[PDB]
Amino acid sequence: NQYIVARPVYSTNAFEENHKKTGRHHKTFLDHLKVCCSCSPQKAKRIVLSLFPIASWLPAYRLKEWLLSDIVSGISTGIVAVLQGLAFALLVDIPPVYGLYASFFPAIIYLFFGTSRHISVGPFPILSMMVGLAVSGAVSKAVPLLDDERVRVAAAASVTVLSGIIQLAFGILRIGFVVIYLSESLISGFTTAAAVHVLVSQLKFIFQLTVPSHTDPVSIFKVLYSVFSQIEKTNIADLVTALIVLLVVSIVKEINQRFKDKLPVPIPIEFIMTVIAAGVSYGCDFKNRFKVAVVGDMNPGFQPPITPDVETFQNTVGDCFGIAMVAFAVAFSVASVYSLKYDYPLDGNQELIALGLGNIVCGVFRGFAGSTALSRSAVQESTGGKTQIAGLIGAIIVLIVVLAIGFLLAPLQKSVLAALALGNLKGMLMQFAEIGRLWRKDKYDCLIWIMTFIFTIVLGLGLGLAASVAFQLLTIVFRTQFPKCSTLANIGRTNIYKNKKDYYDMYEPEGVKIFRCPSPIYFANIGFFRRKLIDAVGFSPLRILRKRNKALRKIRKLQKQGLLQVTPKGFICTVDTIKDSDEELDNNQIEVLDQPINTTDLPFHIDWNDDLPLNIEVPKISLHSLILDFSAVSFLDVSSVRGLKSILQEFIRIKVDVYIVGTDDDFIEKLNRYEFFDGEVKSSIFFLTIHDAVLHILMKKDYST
Amino acid sequence: NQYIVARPVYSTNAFEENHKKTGRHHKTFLDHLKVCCSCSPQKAKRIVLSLFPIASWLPAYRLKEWLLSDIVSGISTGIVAVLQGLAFALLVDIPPVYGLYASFFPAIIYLFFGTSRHISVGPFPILSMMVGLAVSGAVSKAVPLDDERVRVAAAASVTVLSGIIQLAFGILRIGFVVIYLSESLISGFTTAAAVHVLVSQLKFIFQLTVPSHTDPVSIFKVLYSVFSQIEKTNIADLVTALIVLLVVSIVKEINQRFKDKLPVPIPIEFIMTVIAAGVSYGCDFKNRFKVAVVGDMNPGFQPPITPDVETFQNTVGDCFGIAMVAFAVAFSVASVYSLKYDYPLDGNQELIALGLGNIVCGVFRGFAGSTALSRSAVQESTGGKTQIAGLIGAIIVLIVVLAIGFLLAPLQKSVLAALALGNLKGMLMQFAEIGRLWRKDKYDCLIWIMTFIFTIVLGLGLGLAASVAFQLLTIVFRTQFPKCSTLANIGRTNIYKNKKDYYDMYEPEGVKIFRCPSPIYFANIGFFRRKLIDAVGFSPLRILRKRNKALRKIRKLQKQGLLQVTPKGFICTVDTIKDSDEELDNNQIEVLDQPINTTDLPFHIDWNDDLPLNIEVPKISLHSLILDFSAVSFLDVSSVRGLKSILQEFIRIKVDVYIVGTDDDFIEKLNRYEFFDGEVKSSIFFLTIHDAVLHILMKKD
Repeated sequence: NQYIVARPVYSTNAFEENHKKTGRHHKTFLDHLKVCCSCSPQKAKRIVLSLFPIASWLPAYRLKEWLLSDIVSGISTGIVAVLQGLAFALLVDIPPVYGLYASFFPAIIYLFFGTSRHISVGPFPILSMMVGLAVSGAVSKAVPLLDDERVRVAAAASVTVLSGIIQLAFGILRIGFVVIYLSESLISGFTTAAAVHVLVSQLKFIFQLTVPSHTDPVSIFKVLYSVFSQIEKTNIADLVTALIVLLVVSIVKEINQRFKDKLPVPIPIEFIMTVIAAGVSYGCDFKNRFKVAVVGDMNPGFQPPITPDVETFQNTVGDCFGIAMVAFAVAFSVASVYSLKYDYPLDGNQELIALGLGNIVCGVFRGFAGSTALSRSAVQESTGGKTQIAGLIGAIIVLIVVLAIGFLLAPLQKSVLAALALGNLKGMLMQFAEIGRLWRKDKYDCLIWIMTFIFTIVLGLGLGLAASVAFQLLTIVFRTQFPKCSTLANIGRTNIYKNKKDYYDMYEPEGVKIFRCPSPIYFANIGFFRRKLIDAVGFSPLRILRKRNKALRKIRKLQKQGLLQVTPKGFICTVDTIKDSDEELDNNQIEVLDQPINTTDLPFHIDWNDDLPLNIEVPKISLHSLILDFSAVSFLDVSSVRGLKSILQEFIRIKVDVYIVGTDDDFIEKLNRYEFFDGEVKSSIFFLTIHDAVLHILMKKDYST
Repeated sequence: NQYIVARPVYSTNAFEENHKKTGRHHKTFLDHLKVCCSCSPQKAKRIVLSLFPIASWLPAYRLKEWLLSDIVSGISTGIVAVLQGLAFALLVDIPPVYGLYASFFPAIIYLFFGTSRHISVGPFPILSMMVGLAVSGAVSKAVPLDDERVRVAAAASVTVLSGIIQLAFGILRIGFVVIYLSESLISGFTTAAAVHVLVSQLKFIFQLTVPSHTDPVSIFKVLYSVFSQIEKTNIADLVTALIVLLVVSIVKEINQRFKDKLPVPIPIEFIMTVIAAGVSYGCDFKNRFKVAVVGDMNPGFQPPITPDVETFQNTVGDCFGIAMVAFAVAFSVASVYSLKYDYPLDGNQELIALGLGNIVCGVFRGFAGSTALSRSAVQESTGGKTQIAGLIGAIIVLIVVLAIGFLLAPLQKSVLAALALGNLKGMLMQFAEIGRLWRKDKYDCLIWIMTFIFTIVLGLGLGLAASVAFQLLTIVFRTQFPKCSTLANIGRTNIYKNKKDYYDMYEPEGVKIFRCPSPIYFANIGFFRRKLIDAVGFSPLRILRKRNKALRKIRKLQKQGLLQVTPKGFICTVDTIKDSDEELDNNQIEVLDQPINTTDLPFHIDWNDDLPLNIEVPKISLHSLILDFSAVSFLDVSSVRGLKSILQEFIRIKVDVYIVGTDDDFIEKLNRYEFFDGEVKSSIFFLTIHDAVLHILMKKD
């Protein structure tokens, strides 16, 4: 092996002159508008196909293969959807038939505009908890037992309509990259805290204890106190049944996960023992014997459309924004997880449009918001659902439940539904090991996890997400707040430059300091970079310039006094001692000290490093070349270019050449936008790499010698 | 000027083996604990000096030179402090006397605990509006002359809580909270607050009874209330306010245009107030035209009041915002002056001093503020060497409170409103920043405009928080969509530049060089993933899946026996097989994504050459990928996992992956993330791009 290079020393300006730069037309906003507003027949066709995916992928569906698997997967996910939807309608404290409506409508709309195929559309526990809290707040704020239920369902429908409108608006405005804002740690923490919330919520149904609806913040602890205060009145039969169902569900889930290939289809434990619980409650009359709580009979058929409440809109637009954001985030996470496995593209904007239409249609017919449940999506995908048509079948099953089947689920205990919810909550609760894992791996991400969990427990599910998101954005500033700035040195008498303190027998060229900041320089870390540069060089450039200026003022005062005329080669002082006091100039004149040095009047060049006459002392500097390795510096802003230009002006004014190395051409173009370059600070300071600058310095000094 | 290098090709691992390292451990927490528990006596002395700066910098006072300047600056600043305190007491809608305590107490405490020397401690319009809004919210939320009493009680409690918060942050040794605010956000917030203060002074120029309005949209409500009563305004008050504003602006322009000519800046504010008071007292303006007057003020300080806990609960967040704004403005001004005069300034002790000042002021029935830019500018312009100027301003305010308060009785409130409007000019002039930042950098212009919109639409306290959140969001915007590029060799040398940028790039066959000029994290890893696949021209995971499917098919044919394995190549007696699709179930699809293992086959199989029995796999020319990670600064767990997935897929499709330009600390951190594995070894890292290219060339040759 041998690395042999023999080429001329290049600066970026010299690089442009030596090699021809191609003429690349720069796209402008008007040019973009030309493409956007072209309205080509092919472009219009592709746009209308994009907005209506079902027409695109309907003939592509394979009847021979996908149909059989889709039929079974749809049936399984439909049964799961019915049971779940009853459970969340319990969580929202509205009759379960509205949970059935929420299971029905969003999926049947999403079929038409659905990019993904393996997700099941409907409510999930976190979203249903947020909807319940939002309607509780709405009924609290609004100003003038069946009437209370009617008011609750009206508020839920209005909240769902508003969330659907927000999702549709974001989808039309082509903003689907909002998913990227939430990091993995934040989602993990929020999901774990929401699982704790849902467990605490289901406790009241497990013990069959009456608990008033508590709004955020600290709602979880309020519910905990309300339940534990009445722990004596706990219905023993409900607790026993819920515990039994939860135990067998957990064990069954463990069996399914352990034997994935051996087991043909996942065992429908939830449905099986929902049937068992309903039968044992109806036959033995648990409602009268042990006074258990049951969902009771539900009115068949969908409700007529309801006009959205404008008042609820004004009161809960804030909750609706969070509901829509969480719904889209969870749906897109699940859809991406399945797409990467099955290799089919997705449009985030189309996902937003589809979910917005689903929520709008659902809320118009009195159903709460719902996007996608990870558990139900897993059931549909593992069962073998190739296409979104399977979801259709699930919705049909929900319809079959709403019309004529609904009377079967009348004698079903609510504690059973709580147990089914806890069975799914177990997987979310298992994520507590992430604290230790991330603590070993990345401190900032573990901090994000812990802070998100604390915020979501202490605050609500809605405010918790916003605080966590704001906090996570802050950790980005935390990472680059204090960059480990290093001073580099040459080793092996070659172009390799490495951290000065790491290796032995490093060679540092005399009068040359190489400084590297491995972080983007913006408002957060410009002051730290300035302080670290001064620490690395060993002297303050501005202080050196000010002392030099004060010394020059003293010499000029000496010449204007006529006591000591300037020698042709130096300063000839007739008096043995200057005996000159400090000037102590006023405030207004202080800025004069900062002005650059001019030696045009002096007939001879004066170097500050050599000794000065008249007992004048200015700190000496051995630095005559400063290289800034800006390879790792990604971007700059105004607060960065201002500070950087001030630092470069201060260094140049004391005759210390500055070379910035490692930057690409787009960086120099952007720096040209900021009006960074001027007469004093030219573009010749931008060199190609560190060794090019070092060789330039050595050649310049060799010519000087 | 010839660049000549002749060294062996170096890999990071071979670099470590070849070159000795220094056993310098960076840090260990036990060492920090030992340092904290050292309790050195010189360390104790330095800590006492840090907590009590006045003892440190008082014997160092230059009585020979600084004394006269401090006296003159203190007097000229104290007069302005009295006027501004009277005006800001009206901004808060409490009696005008309570504004003087703000000028008195915090300056006195900052004398003892203050690091900076040039700033003048006291209220400023931006914080006075915030305190007024806080007390309005507090009196509204609180459950059941008296109105004035409850207003001043709420103001004192809010100030005490803000001082407690500032002191707590100071003890916690966190003073770098200022860096989270940028030049752009502060500019927009200050100009929007100047608009707020102008709208507030409108209600006093016209002398209209406008009720206290809380946020949000607290500025349009005042505009509607004022313009609704536009007929009721007094002509005399309006004309007086306009006259004082005009003369103040003209003299301000004279003072700025002639700085050297004027030895001391003209005290236009004091002269204008003196003339207004004299003309009002002489001509009996209050009885004649029913103009507003300050009136009788009770001499002396009020007895201390115990802070109301209820007010603490009601306005804790607004107190948090008040403290943040006060410290940010104070540190900005103090740093501006310290950089000019070259003296060390401690951020934490600034917080401690301002917190103590706010606490002391709030105990004695007075709202408090950090410092005014206009008053600090006056103090420095006249020339104040040492905080003894602040002390002298404090004594001036004291003698105003005790003896000569009665002089400021027949003063028009519209006059003080015009006085504030005079100083608002500096912040109102900042509207050209929109046009400048539009062409300079559009993200900063967006920060400016969004901060202005938030602060106008919402309150000051909530507007600042929303502006900070959007400020961080713009940081995410900058690196959201990096301009990922592909590089190529130019001039047969080690220089590598954008392929599209120049003419006649030589790109070595089967080598792709990819550069992402941004840190890679959660908001960036997906875009980097998509751009890499776009640049190479083929999806690595899709290639691996197709290869796995084809090779499963040939194993199926082999176990059938139709084709026989031969070292030279695949040999089939019959080539009449019909193509079939396995169509694996959902559970088994993951099997496709497993590292191709051909050890069973007796002959190596290469995917680029044609495959027998009509089996097609997308051929890839690329055989070595270089990732120029010089620009990449940091990675989180979300980006590291994605990067490992991409590298694992590329290695699984039998293409080499190198990562060049990284520092030693980068690899050390990557070791912590458990990124390295028996597959993704540490040998992939190389020093520069050309070392990797030379290694590839030697490997292929």
